[PDB]
Amino acid sequence: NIRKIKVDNMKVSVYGAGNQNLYINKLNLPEKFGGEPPYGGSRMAIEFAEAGHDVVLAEPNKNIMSDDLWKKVEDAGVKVVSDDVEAAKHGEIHVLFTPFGKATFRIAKTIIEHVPENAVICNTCTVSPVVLYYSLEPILRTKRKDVGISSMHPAAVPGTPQHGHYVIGGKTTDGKELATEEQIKKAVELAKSAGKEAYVVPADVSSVVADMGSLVTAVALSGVLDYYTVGRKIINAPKKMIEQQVIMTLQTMASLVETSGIEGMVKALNPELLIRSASSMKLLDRQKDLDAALEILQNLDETLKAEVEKAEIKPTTLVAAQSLVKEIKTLIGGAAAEGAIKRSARKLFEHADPNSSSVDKLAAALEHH
Amino acid sequence: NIRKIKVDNMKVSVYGAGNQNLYINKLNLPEKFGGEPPYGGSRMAIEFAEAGHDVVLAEPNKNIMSDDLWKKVEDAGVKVVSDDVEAAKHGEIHVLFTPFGKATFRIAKTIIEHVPENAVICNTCTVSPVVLYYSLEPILRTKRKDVGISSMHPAAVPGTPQHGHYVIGGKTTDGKELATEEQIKKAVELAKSAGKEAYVVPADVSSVVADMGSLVTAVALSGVLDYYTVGRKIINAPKKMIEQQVIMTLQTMASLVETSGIEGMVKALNPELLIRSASSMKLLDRQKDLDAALEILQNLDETLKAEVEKAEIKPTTLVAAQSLVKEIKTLIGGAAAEGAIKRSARKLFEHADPNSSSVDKLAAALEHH
Ligand SMILES: [Cl-]
Ligand SMILES: [Cl-]
Ligand SMILES: [Mg+2]
Ligand SMILES: [Mg+2]
Ligand code: NA
Ligand code: NA
Repeated sequence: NIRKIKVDNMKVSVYGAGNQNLYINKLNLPEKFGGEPPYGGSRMAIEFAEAGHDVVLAEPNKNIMSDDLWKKVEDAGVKVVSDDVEAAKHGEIHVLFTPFGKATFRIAKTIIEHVPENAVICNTCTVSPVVLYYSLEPILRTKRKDVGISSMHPAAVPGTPQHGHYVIGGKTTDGKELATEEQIKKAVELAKSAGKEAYVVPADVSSVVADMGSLVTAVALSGVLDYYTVGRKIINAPKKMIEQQVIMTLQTMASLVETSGIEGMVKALNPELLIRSASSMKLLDRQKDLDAALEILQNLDETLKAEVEKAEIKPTTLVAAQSLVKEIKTLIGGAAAEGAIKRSARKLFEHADPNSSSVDKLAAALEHH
Repeated sequence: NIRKIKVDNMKVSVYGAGNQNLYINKLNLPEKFGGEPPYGGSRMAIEFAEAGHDVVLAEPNKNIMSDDLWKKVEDAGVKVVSDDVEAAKHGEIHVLFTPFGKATFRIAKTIIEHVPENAVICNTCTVSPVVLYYSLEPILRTKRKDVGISSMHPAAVPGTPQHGHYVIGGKTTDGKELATEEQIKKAVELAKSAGKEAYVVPADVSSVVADMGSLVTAVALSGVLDYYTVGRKIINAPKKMIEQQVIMTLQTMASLVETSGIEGMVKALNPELLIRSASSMKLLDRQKDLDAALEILQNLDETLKAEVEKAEIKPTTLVAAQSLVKEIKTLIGGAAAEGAIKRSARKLFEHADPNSSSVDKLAAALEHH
């Protein structure tokens, strides 16, 4: 353990101290969840320095944290810098605890130019590893073939008792390696050296189980498993029938949200009807997920009916996504198909809109002359 | 009400008496849910005859119900026949309480040839209205432009107290009319005349809220609404961010099931990790859906780990379906795009495999000579 850490002790660079006002004031984590500030990136840095690593924390904004919190960071042995280039030249592992949007991609492009050989660039919850890879792909493929992309996603707020793990993005479900095994193993080593359980998951799936949306994934998964058990044990429906129903429902809901938002999706799937319909699926003594859902739909039903009749169901073409991917790959086949897929994959995983806001364009024009 | 029924009293044809052994013995509905046999199609026929309509029930298999149950049907005033053609020539509304697979499409093709002018053909849970329309489309477009497609989906087992409603398929989310307003209004009239609440929903969505999969839809919907409320009230995340997370999660889960089944999907989305990750989303005093899900995942976790390591994550290309539909419509655009979409829509909604089983081909070859 300690003897092993000495052999594998490495240089680590964390980018982004974490928005402490968000953690302490808006979320009130010390009272709601536990622990003590700082939280986030600066906390990950403290934990890695506490584990014996040479940690550099790159934060350009000194006012994001009070001076007392900064001392906690400095007292841990973390070297704070304001220049990303200084931190890029340092680590062999770079954790992006950076803001949603342009900032994460801008910093990733700045560091890939100065990272040491075989370094790995790790995302957190503000970006998907797939989208991070797509943005650095031209450099990764030609200039830096040695650089790897993975995750060091806390899937929790570092500094809270809930943070006892890390999600590390591995080979994708489409069989694509964004990083070498050695680089992924080094990410696992870093995680475990800070007393955190290391979870290596397909990179494309990491966001789905690590981000705030994991709430929807957990709930929906329990519904799928409840239905799967009822379907096979009580209904004795064939597995392919149960699978067809699961895909049909989950895919319809995603696509309605995609075109018409949550409100429009609720307008298409009537909660009142769903309560009545799903009630004939109460076939077991304990279906706590179904009972909880029906009461939630029932309680929210009166309030929902108001805004949903204001909502609009925008044109939706409900299709089975993988089946449609397979068809374009045979109808079109090649590079044209690759582009249409990469763009649809990016639309699914992009956390922030890549295009500049109307104000940004107007502000730039105001300062033009 | 009664005076109104006399003006709108109409001829009704129900196809399929309902598998009584399933309802009474395998499901034991009299004791588990309530009511008295018969259930299903023959019950829908009784209720429609009880409402004053001239009902014909077409059932080729007399042994599907005991003689006492048949008397209940005959005593209601329902004319039982064994020839579908005799019932097709009768009603102006045809309800398909037929078996999963080939049988439903075969009967629908037999009746469209003899249905009276302006008749409407209604599906139940064994077929999707979209797939039913696709199978009769060449005849509907050329010979019978007057015929309409809709649903008379009980979204419950007729004969149980839970059956107090009907889902009637209306214009699709893609803005397509499978039936005229008058035909849909007649379906609503038939439903309401039997004391049932009429729910008109987009035809493509009807299965998602009416079928056994409504269990998954209800649960997942409560998870989405829980996350939506937490996201906006506690996290104060923008709506587009909440929407992105909802789509990303629901679409990933559907696609994993599509390529790798439930087991493979559970192998990709680690339940143990999800429990830990989703626990940092317990931001409100009451989140009964999340708490129920975490205990279900926790209880099922030990059992799942056994078969999931046996499971395989088959190649999956995660993309946002609607975004990918929009791209093929501009890259390809025309008829080629229509075909690829109609086929992907059919794969999503088809309840049974359209292709003949290996045994069927082998049996046919055995009786060839
Ligand atoms: Cl230098
Ligand atoms: Cl005749
Ligand atoms: Mg919305
Ligand atoms: Mg399976
Ligand atoms: Na930079
Ligand atoms: Na027939």
